[PDB]
Amino acid sequence: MALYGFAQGLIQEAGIRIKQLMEQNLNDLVTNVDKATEDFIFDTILETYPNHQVLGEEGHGHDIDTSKGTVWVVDPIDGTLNFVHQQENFAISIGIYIDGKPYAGFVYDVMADVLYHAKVGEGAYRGSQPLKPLNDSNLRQSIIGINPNWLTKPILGEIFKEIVNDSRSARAYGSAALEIVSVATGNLEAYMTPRLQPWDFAGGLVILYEVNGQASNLLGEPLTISGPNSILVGNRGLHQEISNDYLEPHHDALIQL
Amino acid sequence: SMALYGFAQGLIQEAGIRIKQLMEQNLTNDLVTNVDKATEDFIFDTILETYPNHQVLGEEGHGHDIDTSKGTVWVVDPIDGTLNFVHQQENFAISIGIYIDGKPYAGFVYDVMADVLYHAKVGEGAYRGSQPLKPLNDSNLRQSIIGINPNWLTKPILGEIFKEIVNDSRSARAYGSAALEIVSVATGNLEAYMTPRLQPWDFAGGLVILYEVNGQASNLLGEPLTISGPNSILVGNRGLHQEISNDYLEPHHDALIQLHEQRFK
Amino acid sequence: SMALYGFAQGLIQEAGIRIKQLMEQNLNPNDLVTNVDKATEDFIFDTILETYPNHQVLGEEGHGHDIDTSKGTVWVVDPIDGTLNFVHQQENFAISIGIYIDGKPYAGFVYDVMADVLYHAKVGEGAYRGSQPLKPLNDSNLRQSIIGINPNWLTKPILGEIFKEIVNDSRSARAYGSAALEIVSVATGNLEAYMTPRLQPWDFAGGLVILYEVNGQASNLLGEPLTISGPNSILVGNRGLHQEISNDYLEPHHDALIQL
Amino acid sequence: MALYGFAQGLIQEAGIRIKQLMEQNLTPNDLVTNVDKATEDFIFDTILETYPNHQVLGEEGHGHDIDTSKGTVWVVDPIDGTLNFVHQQENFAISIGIYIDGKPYAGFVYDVMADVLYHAKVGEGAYRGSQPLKPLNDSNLRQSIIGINPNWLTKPILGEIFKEIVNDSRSARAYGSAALEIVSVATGNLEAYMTPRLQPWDFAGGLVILYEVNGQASNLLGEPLTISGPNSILVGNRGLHQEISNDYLEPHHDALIQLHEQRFKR
Repeated sequence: MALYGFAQGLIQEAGIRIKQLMEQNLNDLVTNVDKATEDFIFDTILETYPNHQVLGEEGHGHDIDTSKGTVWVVDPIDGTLNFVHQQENFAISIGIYIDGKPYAGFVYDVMADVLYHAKVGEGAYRGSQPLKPLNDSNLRQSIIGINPNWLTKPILGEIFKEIVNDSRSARAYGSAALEIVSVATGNLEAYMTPRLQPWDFAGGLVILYEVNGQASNLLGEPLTISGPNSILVGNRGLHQEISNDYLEPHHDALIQL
Repeated sequence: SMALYGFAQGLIQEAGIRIKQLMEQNLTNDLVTNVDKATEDFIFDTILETYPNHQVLGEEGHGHDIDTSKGTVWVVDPIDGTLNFVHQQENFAISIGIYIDGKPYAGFVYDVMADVLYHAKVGEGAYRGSQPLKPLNDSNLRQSIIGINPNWLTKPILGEIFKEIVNDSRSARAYGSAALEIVSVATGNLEAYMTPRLQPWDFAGGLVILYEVNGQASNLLGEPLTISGPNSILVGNRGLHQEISNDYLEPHHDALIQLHEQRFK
Repeated sequence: SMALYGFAQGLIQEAGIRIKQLMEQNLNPNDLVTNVDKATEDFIFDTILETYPNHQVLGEEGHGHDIDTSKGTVWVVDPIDGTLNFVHQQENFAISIGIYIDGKPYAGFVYDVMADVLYHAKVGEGAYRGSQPLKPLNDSNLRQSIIGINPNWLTKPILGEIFKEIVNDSRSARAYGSAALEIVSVATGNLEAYMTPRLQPWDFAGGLVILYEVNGQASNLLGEPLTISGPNSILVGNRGLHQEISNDYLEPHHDALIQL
Repeated sequence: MALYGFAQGLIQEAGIRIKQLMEQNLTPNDLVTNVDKATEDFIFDTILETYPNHQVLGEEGHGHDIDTSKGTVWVVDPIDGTLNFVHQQENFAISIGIYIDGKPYAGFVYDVMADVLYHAKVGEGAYRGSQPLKPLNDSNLRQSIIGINPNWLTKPILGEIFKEIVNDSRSARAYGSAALEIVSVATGNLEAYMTPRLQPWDFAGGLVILYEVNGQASNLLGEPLTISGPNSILVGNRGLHQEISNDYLEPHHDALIQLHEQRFKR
């Protein structure tokens, strides 16, 4: 219980620190702020909990057997390009796991000052408001998040062609944690990418699970924090439609990758 | 001088509250149809009253066959981004452009849920609320972020042209309200935005805002946008605009013209 | 029907941008405010008159001092309510506009120029802070109420004694230097009441409509209705404490008060 | 400068916790009460956890009995403006002043709902967010706007003294957060501010800021304000501070001494 309180406090403080850094005005910046903020999160975690492991975008973590003890998986800036170009629409993602099992997840939209957070088996929240469980949708009646940049790619362009076609429309926001959360809130019916690192899904994942969401990789396998993977989330009915209807006919090509 | 601009400004704002009343009421997707219709009727009726001499070109079936070149013309989309409205209950905008004698005069795009109004008058600056907007600077495609629905890279002939540009861009986004995507360029939030098909009521408001920040608009053939009919759209900071149109679009002028004639009539 | 309401809303926002434009271009503090005030009224007045040449304008700066205010559409405007604030703080001042049709309230607007916040309502249609509806007021006891009243009124012959009780008794007091915003403070629930012995139509006309929409109550200090006929005293609050201040704090000074 | 940033970060984090607690309640003088306790406890615990040899003097009872001239002392008010918090849900401020060996060092007051942080380190100027504040110019009382709660004008003897100066001034305002009001003097929004009673937690932050833009502060008897006790307050730009003190207050020295003793002895 104190763990959760400590982490929320941390992520908020991480927030203040990023906004402080964005002056500055009084591309090198993004990577500095990324390094500075991860050092801060990693340093604060060890200062109260030196038995915990931090798996970080900035090169903290390191073969960490992610199955043992308490593990923080953090991206102080999920949405690097948004940050450089829009100065907004990025998030700190933190997911906390214990004994290889998810415990809490936070994704915090720094500039909008919205924190999405969830504890396992206790519901998902936008600030103080509960998120409602997702309902099944039909793909044709569904909005999917997917970056236009993935359709340009050699193979893969072909494998996503159908799913973009039948879906109702498509969006792309450029921060994987927030898109994952967007599904949790029902603002997208599905989101997918061929490659994501665990620090960009660990937070989002736990939140989605609380609203009855559904996570896999493009081949239907479970997602774990042991490595990068492809992404297909969520909403039972429609995850089931995308995978195996549009996806298992490309089972072969996916596996080269 | 400012009377009409002032009037449009307050009208769109009121239209915003009413849309939110209608959403708030619903609990007490036929909803989107009804709210679209109710919003346009409100907007239409209110113009009719102060300005019986104007014409309304509307998304919802007002002004179907009118001559946009004659007199003053409000070109309105009560809900630009219907899909976002149904699914996300946000990220949609009332869009209004006003033209006189065929030429741009004033634009408004109102992000209803943010309560944020972007607006401009020709020659007079663009605005976010009452904050002036600030002119754009050139960006290179290679260091640019561009709005373009994924769907379009899926189409015959068009899809291939679009992915040279996507390939080459720094990355791509898509938000689902043309009018907001245009403002995003107006804003520096996006460096360019493209689509092969948009209606006048969807670029008319945003276009005036974009031009006031020294931005640039054209169809995919590089021809000026007018309200006389639907079109393709390229908007961006100047050149970047030049770059897309000139290295990526122009070498397919003939194919794109074919596409343009196959689409419009 | 919202046509005129819309026109007013846009106009007040536009008048606001012009105010800030005049302020930013100082590339004398009393001269600035006097210029801005004139130019600003002129600007509202011109714009009303070219869509509505039959409407009348009652302005702080001297438009319509000759008029019957109870005939047709009458706009009652103060381009800078809070002039001292404008000079001394460059903020906390409002454009106030109230519209009347045939002597009855129609729409009110107060626009806090520097905060970019516009309070507005049309009779029967609710009050709003931007796009946000204001909640209806609840009654409060005076002992638990914060009231707005300038300290200056306490220093004055006859006046000091008549307000003494009301300030001793209420929970605490505030003063902001703009009657139109203070009336809006009562409508938003930031103050429970506000009072002043003297004020012009252009300063309460906007606020009054906003406040009437949240079910507040306005009179002069003698409990008489408030018109745009001319200057009057003001007491505004939620119903209950307006009833409390009027009845057992203000009526015992009925005599007196009546000057003038 | 590490202690300065630490304090800057902490005060802001404190604001997040207050807003968070406010937001929850939308799902009760008891609100202000719990929030006051919670925020001070957060502030206090965070200070001691990094600097255990420091001391905290606090509105909520931390450090009752403290030699404020010894070592590093934080003087904090989590909600300056409890009435405004209860009634307006805004116009309140966290106030932190930091002193080392009884000398001022740093002052923070943070308008939580406006997200505007007023700060100053000693000898480094005052700031509203990241904009520097200009030194104050002298003004006459006649061309001045002073801050003063209407309630003081009705107090036996004090009323008559204050009436003289309100009457004479251009006009009066009253905002109901002394910390914010002191800062209003620092930004030139009010030429002057006065009140017969304040606690150190409410002026300690303000004073540093005021001091950086050249204002001066004293109590109603012209004595200097320290953090060792509550006091009455007069702050303003130099000129009219001298004018109000020497012309309107001073001729009632004896009356004011009596009031001061009645209120603050022993």
